[PDB]
Amino acid sequence: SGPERITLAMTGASGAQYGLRLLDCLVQEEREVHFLISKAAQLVMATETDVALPAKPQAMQAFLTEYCGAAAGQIRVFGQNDWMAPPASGSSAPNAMVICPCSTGTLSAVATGACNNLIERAADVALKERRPLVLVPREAPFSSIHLENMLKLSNLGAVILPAAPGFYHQPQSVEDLVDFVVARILNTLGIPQDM
Amino acid sequence: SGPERITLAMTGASGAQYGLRLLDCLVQEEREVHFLISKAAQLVMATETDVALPAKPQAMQAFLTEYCGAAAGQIRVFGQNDWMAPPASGSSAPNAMVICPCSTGTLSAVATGACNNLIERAADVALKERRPLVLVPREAPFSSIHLENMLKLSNLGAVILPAAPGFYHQPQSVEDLVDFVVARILNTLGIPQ
Amino acid sequence: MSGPERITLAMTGASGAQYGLRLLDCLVQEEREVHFLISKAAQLVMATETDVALPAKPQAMQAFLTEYCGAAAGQIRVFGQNDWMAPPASGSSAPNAMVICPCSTGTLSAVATGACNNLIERAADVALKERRPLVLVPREAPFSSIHLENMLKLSNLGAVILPAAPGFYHQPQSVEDLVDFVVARILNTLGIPQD
Amino acid sequence: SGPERITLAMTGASGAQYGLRLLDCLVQEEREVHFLISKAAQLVMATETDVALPAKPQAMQAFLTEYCGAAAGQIRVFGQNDWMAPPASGSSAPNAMVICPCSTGTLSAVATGACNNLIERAADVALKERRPLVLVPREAPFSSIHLENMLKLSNLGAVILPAAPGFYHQPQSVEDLVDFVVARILNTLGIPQDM
Amino acid sequence: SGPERITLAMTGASGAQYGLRLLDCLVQEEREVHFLISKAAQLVMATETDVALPAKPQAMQAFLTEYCGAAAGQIRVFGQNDWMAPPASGSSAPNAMVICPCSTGTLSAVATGACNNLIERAADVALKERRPLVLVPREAPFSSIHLENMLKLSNLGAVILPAAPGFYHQPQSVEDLVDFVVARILNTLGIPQDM
Amino acid sequence: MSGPERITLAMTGASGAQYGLRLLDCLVQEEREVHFLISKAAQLVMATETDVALPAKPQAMQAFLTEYCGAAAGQIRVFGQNDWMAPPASGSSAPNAMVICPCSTGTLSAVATGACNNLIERAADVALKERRPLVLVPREAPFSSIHLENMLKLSNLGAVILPAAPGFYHQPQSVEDLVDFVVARILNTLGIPQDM
Amino acid sequence: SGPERITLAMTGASGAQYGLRLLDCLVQEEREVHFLISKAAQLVMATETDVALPAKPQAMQAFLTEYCGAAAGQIRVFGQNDWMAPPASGSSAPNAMVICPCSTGTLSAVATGACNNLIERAADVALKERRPLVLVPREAPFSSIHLENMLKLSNLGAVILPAAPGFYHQPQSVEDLVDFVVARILNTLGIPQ
Amino acid sequence: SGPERITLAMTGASGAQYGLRLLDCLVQEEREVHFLISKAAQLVMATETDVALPAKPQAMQAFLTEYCGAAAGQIRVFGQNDWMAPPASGSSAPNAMVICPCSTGTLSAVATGACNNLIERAADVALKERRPLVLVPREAPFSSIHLENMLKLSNLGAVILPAAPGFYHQPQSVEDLVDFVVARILNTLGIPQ
Ligand SMILES: CC(C)=CCC/C(C)=C/CN1c2cc(C)c(C)cc2N(C[C@H](O)[C@H](O)[C@H](O)COP(=O)(O)O)c2[nH]c(=O)[nH]c(=O)c21
Ligand SMILES: CC(C)=CCC/C(C)=C/CN1c2cc(C)c(C)cc2N(C[C@H](O)[C@H](O)[C@H](O)COP(=O)(O)O)c2[nH]c(=O)[nH]c(=O)c21
Ligand SMILES: CC(C)=CCC/C(C)=C\CN1c2cc(C)c(C)cc2N(C[C@H](O)[C@H](O)[C@H](O)COP(=O)(O)O)c2[nH]c(=O)[nH]c(=O)c21
Ligand SMILES: Cc1cc2nc3c(=O)[nH]c(=O)nc-3n(C[C@H](O)[C@H](O)[C@H](O)COP(=O)(O)O)c2cc1C
Ligand SMILES: Cc1cc2nc3c(=O)[nH]c(=O)nc-3n(C[C@H](O)[C@H](O)[C@H](O)COP(=O)(O)O)c2cc1C
Ligand SMILES: Cc1cc2nc3c(=O)[nH]c(=O)nc-3n(C[C@H](O)[C@H](O)[C@H](O)COP(=O)(O)O)c2cc1C
Ligand SMILES: Cc1cc2nc3c(=O)[nH]c(=O)nc-3n(C[C@H](O)[C@H](O)[C@H](O)COP(=O)(O)O)c2cc1C
Ligand SMILES: Cc1cc2nc3c(=O)[nH]c(=O)nc-3n(C[C@H](O)[C@H](O)[C@H](O)COP(=O)(O)O)c2cc1C
Ligand SMILES: CC(C)=CCC/C(C)=C/COP(=O)(O)O
Ligand SMILES: CC(C)=CCC/C(C)=C/COP(=O)(O)O
Ligand SMILES: CC(C)=CCC/C(C)=C/COP(=O)(O)O
Ligand SMILES: CC(C)=CCC/C(C)=C\COP(=O)(O)O
Ligand SMILES: CC(C)=CCC/C(C)=C\COP(=O)(O)O
Ligand code: NA
Ligand code: NA
Ligand code: NA
Ligand code: NA
Repeated sequence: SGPERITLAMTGASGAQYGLRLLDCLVQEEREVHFLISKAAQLVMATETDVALPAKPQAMQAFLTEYCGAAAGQIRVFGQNDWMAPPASGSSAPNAMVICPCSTGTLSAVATGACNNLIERAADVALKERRPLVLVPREAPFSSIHLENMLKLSNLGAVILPAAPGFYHQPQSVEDLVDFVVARILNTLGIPQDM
Repeated sequence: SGPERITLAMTGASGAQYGLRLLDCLVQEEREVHFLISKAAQLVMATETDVALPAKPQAMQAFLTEYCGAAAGQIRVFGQNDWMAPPASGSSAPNAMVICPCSTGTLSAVATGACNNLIERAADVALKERRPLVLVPREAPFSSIHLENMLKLSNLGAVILPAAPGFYHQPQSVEDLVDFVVARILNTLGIPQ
Repeated sequence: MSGPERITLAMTGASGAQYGLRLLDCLVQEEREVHFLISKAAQLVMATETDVALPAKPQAMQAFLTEYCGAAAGQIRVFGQNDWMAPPASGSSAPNAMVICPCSTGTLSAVATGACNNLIERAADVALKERRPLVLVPREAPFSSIHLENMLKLSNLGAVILPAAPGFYHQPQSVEDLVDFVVARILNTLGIPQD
Repeated sequence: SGPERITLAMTGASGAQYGLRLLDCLVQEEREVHFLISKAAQLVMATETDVALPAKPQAMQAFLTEYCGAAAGQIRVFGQNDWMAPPASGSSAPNAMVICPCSTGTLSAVATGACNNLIERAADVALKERRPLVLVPREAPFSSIHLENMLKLSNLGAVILPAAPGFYHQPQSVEDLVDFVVARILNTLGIPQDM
Repeated sequence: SGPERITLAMTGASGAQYGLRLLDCLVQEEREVHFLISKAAQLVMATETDVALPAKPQAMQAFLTEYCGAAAGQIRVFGQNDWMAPPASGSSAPNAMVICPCSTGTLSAVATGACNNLIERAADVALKERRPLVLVPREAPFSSIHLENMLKLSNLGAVILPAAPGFYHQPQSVEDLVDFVVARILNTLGIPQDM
Repeated sequence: MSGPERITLAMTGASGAQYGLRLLDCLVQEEREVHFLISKAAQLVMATETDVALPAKPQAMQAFLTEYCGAAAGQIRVFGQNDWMAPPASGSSAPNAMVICPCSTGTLSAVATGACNNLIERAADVALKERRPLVLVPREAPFSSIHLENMLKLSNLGAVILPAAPGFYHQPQSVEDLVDFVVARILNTLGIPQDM
Repeated sequence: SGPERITLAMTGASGAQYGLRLLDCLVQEEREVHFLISKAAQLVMATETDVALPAKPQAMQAFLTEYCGAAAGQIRVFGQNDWMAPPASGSSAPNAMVICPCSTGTLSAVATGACNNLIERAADVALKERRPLVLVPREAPFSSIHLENMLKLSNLGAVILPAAPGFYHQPQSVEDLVDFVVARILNTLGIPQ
Repeated sequence: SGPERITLAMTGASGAQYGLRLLDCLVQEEREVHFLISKAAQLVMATETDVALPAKPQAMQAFLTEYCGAAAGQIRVFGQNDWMAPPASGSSAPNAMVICPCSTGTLSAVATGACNNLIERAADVALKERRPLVLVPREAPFSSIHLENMLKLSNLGAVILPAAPGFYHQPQSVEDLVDFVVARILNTLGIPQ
């Protein structure tokens, strides 16, 4: 149930634990994850978390495999200019893509179709193939430029799922609020939530 | 610095801690608060927090005054159909209004101008007087209907400030994330801390 | 089983209560769980157009409809118009499909604007944000531009505008044949067999 | 009271009983009817009804006069390419036009101004002369293409009256539902109703 | 996997080899094909290929069955005015439709909802049923009218797949470029590309 | 002689490098001055799809392309992606026409929004503000609504959207026949003869 | 009177003298300036003026401090990828921003919200905080793409102040025409002369 | 090369030197110029320049002929209500038109089609005949009203060439900046320098 392969992209918005928690749940659900991360997102993760993420893909692939307890080849990391990567072509891309968190800059590039890196190209491919594309922005306030880009992508089928956790399950910690959004993302993708 | 009188409206979106914390900070900054709350918001607050507000405005005004340690007359509560309340007319309304949290239904009514209660009429008055109007929605995902209503109000001058706390100050508790959004609301209003 | 397991069926104050009752009956015989909602105006419509004595409060209404359709225990669930704890009010718990049959012009407007003033309008707002099937069955003549604009906007967002306009190419002999035509299209739109 | 000359066009939408019943009431109300019918509507009438309609206008005029009990010359039938017919020119056209039923193709042609036959040209003339134009579509569901065509024409003054009969007069027959829509059409035209 | 019944329409754009190759692949995948072809497309196939396609539907069905080695009844050909054909109604139409190649005229008619023939009506039905509709245009340059009609249909859920083959598999023949587009069509429909 | 004397030919990272190489060859045989631009992604596409070993640096690239097409001295001029002093970057010095072939969806987006992040996008922006012919040759399937919206906006402003969609009504026998079809349409759009 | 801290960004449009003259006037008005400059704007300044700025921010800060005679810490230069710089976040950014001159590319990125460097991110922050954002484009002719981006930013509150000096004070030198535009920028910001 | 006859209209925007310099270069390029000037532009020229322009057309034609050294009949001046003038009809109008400088009012009238004087009617004729129409506005800041009028006209084929001179040719005088804009107008029209 749900997509077997998911492209997980992390961009330079605040909330790196949303993406790390989502990656861990996708691994526990035994899904193949094509992991992409921007240069700004690597700076965010080093600023907000105690996760020492390696810079190059191969070292990053081995780190995240140990960090999540993933099986061999379950996590695949690709550089930001690796156009030969599966997510860059329609016939080879995973059946679903999540950008979590999604910076306002990546939200702008996906809305305009800039395709300046692998993350933006993979989102452009998901839209032209009409595959699930979930964007998780973190920004306050939302400008009209942010809202216009979100509305345009939402009108085209993309799911605008902001990092706005709810409080109606009486959260006790920061991780409870992170798990709220992550479960919302798995719910949108059609993947069970074994928290 | 900042508005002396603020209309604080709470509607039936999740995140009643945001509005309670914002009310407390406005009281600590010695601002006069015209407090409004919807029926659905009262149930949200009783569901998510330990605060069950008295229903009638006078008993609700005494509760919030004790809850926040406010001075006499600093917090003024008005019913949802009290059109004689200050926030309902342009000449008497407080010069700033915040809907925190702002449900998708209240976001709908403000965008269309429904004015079916005092909260929606007060937001309509704030727009026609071109006074600060801060909306704090809590919803995931945002549908195109939600985004269209936010974009229209954003284009008209309202500040769309979603309940999306940041993590770049390394929060350690739920209260740190609530304080993140409340601090952004006060900065939007021009109020210290 | 093919199609939605659980369906939110909302009846609003448009004429054509026979459409909603016949649809509820067919959904029960196809062994679907139905979360039944009804407005105050629709209760007055059913008392005016039909001889069905529908109880006013939910618990008595649930027992009446269970006996009316011959449903199993718990197959039909009735919720009040302000029951925000009902499953259809939240995305995580809502049924995976919703039908508003019949759909008044007032409910059509509220769903198009997102008013969320009752459980019916909030459930439709949830179905749109979760991108789940939302079928609207309006009954009105003529269609003003306000009606058509609200229908077009919801049609552009993925909702299915299925007006109560039965066809005659199966040579109907009774009013029930025309009622069954519209109900058959609703079940076909949802992906549910029709006998 | 009301227009004394009516252009009645039938196009290939289901519900030929609506058009035949409307023609019958217009004859009973002593109105002159300029009757037009498309090739697809002739196939619909033969499929849905037991009415054996002749193919070309002169025989069709004598049949409809006998079928409706009309006076001599009360009904005038014109071919689909008779550009010399009154409804094709502004000075000579009847000052009211009804397309009942109105197919999605005719609804599209009127909205775009195709003027490919006498029916579409007559509707184009009615719009440029600011004369009443009533369109009775029969389709379910309404696509966004259908709704935008209806919205554009309704914004221009045309009346979009879908074949959506009401049930608040407690109908007991198919003919009761047909008379509901016909009565609304006459009500829109300002013509009295008399069952 | 994928739809079992396909409506394959060929219109008067250049690239008849695309449609013939797609028909052959759909047959090899054991899919039932409802084949439609316009008069202009018949002239295109006679001009670009040496396939002698019979004009009448019954002889065309026997030819295409022998041309692709299809089973009995696997290919069903319907005339351009056969409104009784399955693709003309929502209840009976195949669950997916492809127009390959798609003329600028057919692209125009589908965008406006002209429904002047079976091909245009079947596409209009696919849109109101929200079933897959893949359009394969062949035109250069694309005018603003072409792009506006493509954008409107793409915004409604139709897949605009232009006959623009890629070269990144290093093609050696014209057939390699034809297979590139056909493979993209099958992948869009969710059908394997074993062949 | 008819048509523009100087043409800016830009190749971006869309599939179909044979289209641009064939167009450059035809413009050279028609004795046109070509200001050749190429993106880093297009250099990867050419190395992947063709057996053409294109040098990376501009001056070594200009010598290779001059010998590849048999051009005269100075007929082909190659400029780096950040060479803002290049003629195509300014309205007074830019060539009379510009062709982006092939045109990636990213370059199509940057021209539609006016990003001007490299010389190719800046040259296209200059061609639009001077109202000079701008031909875009996209290669993508399917076309998303984002692609179509960017194409419609540029087409509405005067740019020629010429997709890499070759026709079959001349009964082609090879891949190059289909490549020559698209190139001939580009030359017809520019007003240049096609005695290829 | 006027903002005490201003973000001054220079992008690769012609007219580097406008930004240098504006930076000088802001320094003489005792304002704190968060100076940002693009790679292309450095090439423009070296082409049109006698000023070739040191590339790194620290050496550029000392050069501009000596060039304008600024006090210690009055001018602060930040790199194009310094996301920790004050202008990149709403709570810490200066309350006014000027992009002078403003390239057609930066005008494009601010209109779409590209946020690809610190300059474009700072302008995006200024718009979401509803703070003064002044864009000074230099281009001729204006294409419809340029005008569409300017109209969108103008409709959102940004001030489109093109480098189009007037002649009604009868200028006698290039410096008089530069001072015309700089005077209008300061008047737009509420800063005297 | 380029149009043989050009309609040159001067309206009440600042920058009369642009129009006078453009008229001079069109004469040196042996072009026939149909010169039009608004009453507001006559006041701008008297304010910004030392050029004593006569008020009525025939004396204005003789002055401009001697000011530019034009041949006999090369410059033809027409009044603001001379509807029989060549530029007022499509069959008789010159092949190209330039409004330099272009006031915001004339920009508005051309965008709406007011045709209240010969200048506005001539621009309306140029658009309906699809002939080159160059507008040179001088205004700062550009309001959204100005930008919307410019965008509509540019979408219709008109060239919006603002009086924004560049500095990349290192100008040494006001005349160098004037010559920059004039050179771009001539290059837009297809006329050499
Ligand atoms: C003292 C501290 C820690 C201060 C932090 C101040 C800010 C800006 C906080 C919020 N925050 C943020 C935090 C941090 C640590 C960094 C490095 C960057 C951001 N940015 C800016 C983007 O990265 C920038 O726009 C890239 O250009 C995107 O590139 P890409 O799309 O990833 O390729 C951002 N963006 C967005 O949208 N929402 C956001 O909350 C933030
Ligand atoms: C086995 C059976 C009974 C099959 C019938 C299946 C269908 C499609 C039923 C509904 N139905 C219908 C019925 C019949 C009998 C025919 C011949 C045609 C239609 N069509 C198609 C149009 O005629 C077509 O689109 C012409 O091209 C319009 O031409 P024109 O405007 O009249 O000139 C239609 N259209 C529309 O809108 N609503 C509608 O309910 C129907
Ligand atoms: C413990 C459980 C199971 C709780 C259910 C949680 C649900 C259903 C959603 C979260 N949540 C929410 C929580 C609770 C407790 C209640 C009572 C209501 C809401 N609603 C619905 C609105 O109140 C409704 O739409 C009123 O009609 C608005 O009226 P008003 O504008 O205030 O006057 C809501 N709305 C919105 O936007 N974002 C939101 O997160 C929520
Ligand atoms: C007997 C009866 C028949 C009605 N018929 C219609 C109808 O056909 N269509 C419609 O839109 N409204 C109809 N209405 C009016 C609606 O009920 C009314 O607008 C109401 O406000 C709808 O509220 P709801 O959307 O909560 O049901 C009818 C009302 C009654 C009592
Ligand atoms: C040999 C031939 C090739 C054609 N090529 C194209 C083409 O590539 N694209 C296109 O849009 N039309 C092309 N046309 C024109 C269309 O056939 C024409 O517009 C026709 O009206 C389409 O009708 P249809 O949509 O019913 O097929 C071609 C026609 C012929 C005879
Ligand atoms: C071998 C290869 C083939 C590609 N095919 C296409 C294509 O057909 N269309 C497209 O838009 N992009 C294609 N891409 C992706 C683009 O190169 C990518 O979007 C890049 O960002 C474009 O940058 P540019 O516009 O500067 O060339 C391809 C890339 C590679 C390496
Ligand atoms: C000397 C020089 C002068 C330039 N003049 C202009 C100009 O007047 N207007 C403009 O929009 N771009 C001009 N450009 C081009 C821009 O620098 C180029 O588009 C660049 O990508 C802008 O990058 P930025 O927005 O990061 O500064 C000029 C470039 C150079 C090197
Ligand atoms: C000395 C002077 C300078 C002016 N400067 C400008 C200017 O720079 N831009 C502008 O749009 N209008 C300017 N105006 C105002 C216009 O002249 C005024 O709007 C007038 O109505 C324009 O009329 P016209 O379009 O018929 O010339 C100026 C006026 C005067 C007298
Ligand atoms: C004590 C009284 C009479 C109060 C008046 C109440 C209202 C809503 C006045 C309208 O105010 P406005 O004109 O819309 O701003
Ligand atoms: C011999 C005659 C009377 C021919 C008239 C036929 C038509 C359709 C004229 C156009 O009429 P209009 O000007 O568009 O209203
Ligand atoms: C020293 C040199 C060659 C400077 C030219 C640099 C540029 C790109 C000028 C822009 O020109 P434009 O006015 O925008 O058309
Ligand atoms: C041999 C390889 C790795 C080719 C990669 C192809 C790419 C990057 C895009 C084409 O894919 P699409 O046609 O746009 O879906
Ligand atoms: C007697 C004469 C020559 C009068 C001049 C004609 C005018 C002023 C406009 C007609 O011109 P147009 O038809 O609109 O292009
Ligand atoms: Na790019
Ligand atoms: Na409400
Ligand atoms: Na038709
Ligand atoms: Na840029």
